Amino acid sequence: GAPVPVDENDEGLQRALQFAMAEYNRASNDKYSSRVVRVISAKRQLVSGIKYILQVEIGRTTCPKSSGDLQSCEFHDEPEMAKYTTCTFVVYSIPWLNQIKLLESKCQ
Repeated sequence: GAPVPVDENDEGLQRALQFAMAEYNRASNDKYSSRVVRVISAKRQLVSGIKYILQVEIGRTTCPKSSGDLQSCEFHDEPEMAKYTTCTFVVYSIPWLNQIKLLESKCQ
């Protein structure tokens, strides 16, 4: 086979995406959080484990990765702000070791 769409409402995708982002959020040396503002395409393929290819518009928030107010903060600042970034993440899920691995991310 060959990679075929996963509907947003899928729970593997929802785990994969949330994994891409938290790892994106550490890897960046800014002080605020980033969010997904849209998934542009979400695909999967089964090569032994399940390998997702996500394309995501990410935006910046005014919500510091410090503050306890964080997740409440994030739902809130909602439609306003900084800069839109678009990324492609490929996540790979190896369900007999129980593990989820981030194989590439490409941002613009």
